[PDB]
Amino acid sequence: AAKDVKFGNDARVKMLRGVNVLADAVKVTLGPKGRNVVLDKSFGAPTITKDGVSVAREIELEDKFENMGAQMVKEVASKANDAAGDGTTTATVLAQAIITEGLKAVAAGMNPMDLKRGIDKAVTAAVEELKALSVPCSDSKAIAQVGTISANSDETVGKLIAEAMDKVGKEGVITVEDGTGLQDELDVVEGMQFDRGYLSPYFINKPETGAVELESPFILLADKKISNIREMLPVLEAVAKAGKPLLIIAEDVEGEALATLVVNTMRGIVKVAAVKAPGFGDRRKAMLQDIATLTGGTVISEEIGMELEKATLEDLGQAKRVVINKDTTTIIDGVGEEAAIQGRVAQIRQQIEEATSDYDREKLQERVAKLAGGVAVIKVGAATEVEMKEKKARVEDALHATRAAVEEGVVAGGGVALIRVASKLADLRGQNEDQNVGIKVALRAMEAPLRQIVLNCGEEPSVVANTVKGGDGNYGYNAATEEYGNMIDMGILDPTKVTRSALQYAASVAGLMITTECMVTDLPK
Amino acid sequence: AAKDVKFGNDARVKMLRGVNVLADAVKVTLGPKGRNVVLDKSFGAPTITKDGVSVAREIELEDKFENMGAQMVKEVASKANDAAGDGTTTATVLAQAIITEGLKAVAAGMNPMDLKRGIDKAVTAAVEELKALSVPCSDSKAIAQVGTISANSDETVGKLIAEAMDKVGKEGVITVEDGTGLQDELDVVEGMQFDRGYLSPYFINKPETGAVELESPFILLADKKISNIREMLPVLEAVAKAGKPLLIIAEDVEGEALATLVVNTMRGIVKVAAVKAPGFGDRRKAMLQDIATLTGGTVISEEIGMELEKATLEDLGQAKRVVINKDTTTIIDGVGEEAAIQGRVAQIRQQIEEATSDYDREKLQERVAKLAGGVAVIKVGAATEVEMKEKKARVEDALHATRAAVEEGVVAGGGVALIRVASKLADLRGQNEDQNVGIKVALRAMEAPLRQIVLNCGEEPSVVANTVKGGDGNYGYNAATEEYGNMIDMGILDPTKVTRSALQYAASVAGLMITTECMVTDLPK
Amino acid sequence: AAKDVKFGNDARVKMLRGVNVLADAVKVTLGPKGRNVVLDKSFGAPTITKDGVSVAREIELEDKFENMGAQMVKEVASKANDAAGDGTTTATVLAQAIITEGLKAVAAGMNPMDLKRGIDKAVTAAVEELKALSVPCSDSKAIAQVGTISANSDETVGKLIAEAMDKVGKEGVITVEDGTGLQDELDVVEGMQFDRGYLSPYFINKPETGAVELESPFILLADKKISNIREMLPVLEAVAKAGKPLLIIAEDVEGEALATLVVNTMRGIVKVAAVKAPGFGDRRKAMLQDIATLTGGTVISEEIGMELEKATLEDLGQAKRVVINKDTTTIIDGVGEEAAIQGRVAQIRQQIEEATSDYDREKLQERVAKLAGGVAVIKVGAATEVEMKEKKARVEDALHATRAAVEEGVVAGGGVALIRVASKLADLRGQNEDQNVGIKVALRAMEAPLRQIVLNCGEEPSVVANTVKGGDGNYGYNAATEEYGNMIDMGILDPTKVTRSALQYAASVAGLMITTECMVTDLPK
Ligand SMILES: Nc1ncnc2c1ncn2[C@@H]1O[C@H](COP(=O)(O)OP(=O)(O)OP(O)(O)=S)[C@@H](O)[C@H]1O
Ligand SMILES: Nc1ncnc2c1ncn2[C@@H]1O[C@H](COP(=O)(O)OP(=O)(O)OP(O)(O)=S)[C@@H](O)[C@H]1O
Ligand SMILES: Nc1ncnc2c1ncn2[C@@H]1O[C@H](COP(=O)(O)OP(=O)(O)OP(O)(O)=S)[C@@H](O)[C@H]1O
Repeated sequence: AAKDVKFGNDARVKMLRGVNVLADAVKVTLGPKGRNVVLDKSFGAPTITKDGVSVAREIELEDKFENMGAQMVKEVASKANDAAGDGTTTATVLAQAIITEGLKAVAAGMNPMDLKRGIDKAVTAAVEELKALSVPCSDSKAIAQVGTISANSDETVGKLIAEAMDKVGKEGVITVEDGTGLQDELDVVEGMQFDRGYLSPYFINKPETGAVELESPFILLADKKISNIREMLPVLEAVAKAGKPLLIIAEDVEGEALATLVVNTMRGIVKVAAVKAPGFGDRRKAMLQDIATLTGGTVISEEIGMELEKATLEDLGQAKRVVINKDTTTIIDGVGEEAAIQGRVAQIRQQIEEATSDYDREKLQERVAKLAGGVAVIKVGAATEVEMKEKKARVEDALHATRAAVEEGVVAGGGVALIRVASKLADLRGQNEDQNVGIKVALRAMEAPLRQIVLNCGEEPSVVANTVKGGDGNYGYNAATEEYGNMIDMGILDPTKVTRSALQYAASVAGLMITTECMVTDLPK
Repeated sequence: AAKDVKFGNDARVKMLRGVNVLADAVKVTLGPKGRNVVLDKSFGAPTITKDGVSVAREIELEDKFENMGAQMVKEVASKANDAAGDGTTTATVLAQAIITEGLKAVAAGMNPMDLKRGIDKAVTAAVEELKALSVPCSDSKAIAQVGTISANSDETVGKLIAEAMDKVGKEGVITVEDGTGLQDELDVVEGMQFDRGYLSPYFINKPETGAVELESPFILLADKKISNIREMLPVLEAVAKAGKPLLIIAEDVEGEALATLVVNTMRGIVKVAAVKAPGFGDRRKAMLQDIATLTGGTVISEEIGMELEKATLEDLGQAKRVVINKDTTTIIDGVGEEAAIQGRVAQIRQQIEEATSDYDREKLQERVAKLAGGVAVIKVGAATEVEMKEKKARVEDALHATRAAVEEGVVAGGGVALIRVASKLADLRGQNEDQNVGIKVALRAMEAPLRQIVLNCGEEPSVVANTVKGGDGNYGYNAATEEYGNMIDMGILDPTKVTRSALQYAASVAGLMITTECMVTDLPK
Repeated sequence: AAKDVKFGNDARVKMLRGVNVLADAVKVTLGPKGRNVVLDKSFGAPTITKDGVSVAREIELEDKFENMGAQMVKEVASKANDAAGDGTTTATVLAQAIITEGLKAVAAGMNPMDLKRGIDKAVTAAVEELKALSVPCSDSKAIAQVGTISANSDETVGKLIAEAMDKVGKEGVITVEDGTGLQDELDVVEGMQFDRGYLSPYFINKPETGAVELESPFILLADKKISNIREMLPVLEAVAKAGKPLLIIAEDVEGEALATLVVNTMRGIVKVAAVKAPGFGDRRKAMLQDIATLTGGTVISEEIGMELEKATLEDLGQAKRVVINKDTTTIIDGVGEEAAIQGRVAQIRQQIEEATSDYDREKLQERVAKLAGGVAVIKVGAATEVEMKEKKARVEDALHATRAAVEEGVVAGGGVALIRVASKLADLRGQNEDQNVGIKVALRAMEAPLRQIVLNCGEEPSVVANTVKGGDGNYGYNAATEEYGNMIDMGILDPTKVTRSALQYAASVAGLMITTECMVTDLPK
């Protein structure tokens, strides 16, 4: 249809208004003293949250240009949430600060490209500075501490995650379930994990989590693109007879198959999920064979000559539980015999031994690692079901934070790590005046998180930020107790990975938005 | 015309809007880094001043309610300006802070009368605390220093005023005139000073100063009322023949009389000024006799039998120069023979000896003091007339500040005196929660001057105020150099009298405005 | 009346709009290729002018805020025109450039006071750099060259001015009149000159010139203020009987006195103009005695005992021509006997010999210099009266330019002197980022004159400016012939004084306007 275009400073001010609205709405809820925010609900009373993810999710503006600006910031913030699992509102606050200052400078008659270059130089120097400031978190004591502080200062969950990490490994697979008894339960069973996402969001049976849970499902092993709906009618009839859910791996699934599966899921006669095949090519087939060994299934491939129509329930694999993430998959206790698993592990081990290519050897090594280590199961334990759900959520977010800290490290939280990095990089200079201005914009924008936290606490942000900058090391402000002190000693810690990802993505979106003129959008109607 | 009434919270918000407009307008120009403000000139280019008095002079609003709120704040600020000769902007800033906080608290359902009581208690404690902090300025060194810093750091004027104060005395009289040569000149001649103001503003021959300078004027002495214009027609004919200015001292001037004098001055045929007689009763007659001795005139009184109609030029007194301040007068070098002057001084001295009442004795003592000390005169010396004017203005404001410091004392400037007083009174408590809230409002409003100065400098006012409060003694912020340090060492000083008067008057207007409801005003037409 | 106040960024943008309108209107006419600007005339055909002073004299905006911003820029530009006799639109262009860039930077959150400090540092460095670049113009050849260039490339006027300034002196006084003969003639006669201006603009009888010519007038020498009209009644009757315009030289003129004189001049019965007395004190009295010797008049002083009423026509002084410039006076061929003039010169010479004070000795030197050198008189010669007027104007403006060049020097014109100065100061830095940016704004604003000239020529301004910057010395762009080359070789030159004054005044107004917030003005009615 007809499209209204807007280029020049008016496009920038529209984008600024949109990001200002979104950033205010989501930054009000930053820190431990985060002020509540109320989201309208269609039916019933409104929900009340301090989680910035929900606030961002429920933001879109009436004006088209402001809405697109807000949507850009929202998308990059959600990307940051996906990368590290936390620091969404920190990313949005950093983005708002950098964009506000950068667009102000651009309106001040400066070159957008040089500003973006200066900001990029500043942020990469800041990233390597964070890596310098990073403190390793390999010891189980710090693992327990970070798990504790992530889960609202609960030592039991920190202990549980520490034991699970020791049991499986540093880079192992950890999952959380519900336990019958009041006592917490831990057990390690042969499982699976590969990074692939669901084909359509509609497969999510629990939207509040964004995943699926399929108790004792059949898993279908396919190496051929899903072309026609006629290929999986016999298996659909079989699973309808079984009255037990189903999951599908495939090289790809075409749009008509997506529509058919969505229709079947809303119908509810069969609950089926589908996910992209892992790996690529010959190794995709190798790990499909690994999954066949796990679940007792069989790979169905056109090259072999097998067809999906002639598939029996025995040919299908099974597990006792499967969970799909937005961009990951996990299978727990494939029914396949463990002796066959050991044989396959040995076979891939000799494949590693004969391997000469370094990267192929890396794929084989990670394959044997994921095929031997398996998965961990941490069944939460308490009395009532409401506390089952809340403690399960606490375990989930603590696990995310702890693994993020393990991957890269852990730095002084409360926004003090960025303050220290900015103070360290005070002497950085670019190739001209505009790059210098961009670098200074980045440096003064990295102080946004601490200032916003202090403002939420109600104290004067300028005074607290100046005092924190005056100090050195990890000396910082405690929002909870409103007392200064070494942040590590008082246990306020966040992963290096989350802060790095939030900073990098905020810088990326700010650079992208600074150098934008044209705004093509639908005519308001 | 009809009159509409607005009472309740709407009256308060209208008042707050008006005082906010006036306070912004005048406070932008506070301190050494005061931002310029440009004003209206109907004919010609606009004028620019950093002098807050000029800004407040030109502020009146469209809406009647806001206009009268601004007029009240302007009136009390000008009263402060008249009391101590400085601190108008400080007074307005304090008034705005106290009024804003007090009305915000009154909107919170607190009792206005208790808030006023708390503010009054806080300001009385503050005034006695200032008197505690006050440093004497008796030595001529501090006199020179304060004169120097008052006159844009000019040591010559400080030296001049130091010598003048040494010569004429601590509480003597000092005047400033234009000198002939480039060298500064000083002389002392028998004179006069009594506290009375002009009857109408229209007599001001130089509106930019507010005084009435008269070169070689004839002073006429009258003791009774000015009833009819027929009484001084021969006087007007004689002075017109003389072609020289005239001044009239009388018990009082009627409305018709001052109307005709204004008309004649507008005509320009006779340059006549009117001022009320000094003293009271038989003491008034005694000082009129003193003035007769000073100027060689003769007191005209109906009780004696003499009349104003039978006035001859010989009976008229004369002086070399007379200046009529808004609320003071000064006669310099009375033509009257000095022999009679010391005769009268001796006579009033023997009157002092026989005096029994302490009040009459004090009046006689001050009479002999003014009759013997006379008036010192300081003539400014330079090459050009523009520097004549500017240096004369510098000497005027410098001697105003110096006498203000001499009367009471001198405290650390830059708004740090009020900061220290507020920090000292942090433990002051009232009789009930509302009084305590009022006291805290006053104390937190005492930090307005320093905060505004820092904001004008462009720095973060919160950080600087916190740093200054953290320090003790006279540690403070230097606006000019933007460096901390002992204010007295860097010479930033202001009289205790000006700060005390500004604080007291701001508190008075704020209390009187907090407890107001009914805004009776004319309809907008 | 009620005055509305506007403060913050809205005040600045309104001022920017006003100065933009004025600057466009007046800068369109800059340079030899200045595009015509046709004003409006109430009666008759419109006037068409490329003269910046003429066009800028009329722009006043309908909106109050824009109007006063334009009035400020117009006032400072007219001050620049008064200082050096030229450089109006150059000053306005510089002011517009600095204002635009400075307010653009202030909108970028930067500290206005630091910006003003940086601009002031840049402009003072630029001024001393101009003084470094200055070339002396003492040789008569360059004097004739600059006179020729100023007067639309006329060699005769250059020859005349060079001859006259050789005859009288380098720092003499030169006047232009009309001559009967077609041949140009020059003669020097005893005269007088002192820097004082008319009391009322209404005294101007030829508004297009700004002064009043008096043919064979009487001059009334007075020492006191003219208190009453009755003092000047007998002399007014005498001069009315004489049927000749009168001059009044006196210590001061009152408001009533000048109102009466304006009324009398509008009546036309007496053509009287009044001017404030020169010098000060005893120096004033001495130079009035000199004037008495020059004109054969007599000093009237109350201290001596003489009065203005008892003034006879014999007591009056005489001359044969008098011109009252806006801030200068000049009388030609005082009737006073030359022997008395020589005696007075000798007397002041012995006063010089006995003088010990340096400044009084300088005053006596300048007194004898003006009393002995006299005045140069150059009467223009041609056929018709239209060319009388145009060549007289050419001689006047060429004389202004030549004397301005003589006072200070002469640098390469075409706006290239400012370009070279800016290129020389590229490494100048302030005390922080804000001052650096202010300095850069000042430097990049000094390329505005050349860019505007080139844009008026129709070429690409950036290309020509870059080419000129690439060159060194006086290499530049010739607007008239379109070709590059050494400026001094082509002869087009600008006095150092005019460029320095325009730059300084533009910087002063820009600093004064950058630090402005509040805009109090009459409510639009
Ligand atoms: N007691 C504390 N004092 C100061 N800062 C704290 C404290 N506890 C946590 N923080 C910091 O507050 C920030 C929390 O960021 P938020 O994004 O508001 O919450 P979150 O835990 O990151 O979950 P998200 O990102 O909103 S989904 C992190 O930078 C923490 O390091
Ligand atoms: N160098 C300085 N640093 C800090 N404060 C200063 C400095 N010089 C003066 N002050 C303070 O600033 C105030 C003087 O500025 P203003 O009060 O705005 O003007 P003023 O000279 O007092 O006359 P006004 O405008 O009629 S009040 C006083 O409170 C001084 O103590
Ligand atoms: N032939 C020329 N080529 C280039 N620049 C020239 C030339 N003649 C004069 N100029 C410049 O033009 C400016 C003078 O402005 P003009 O408006 O053209 O004339 P003007 O009225 O004498 O000067 P103004 O109005 O005070 S700026 C100066 O900067 C001169 O150096």
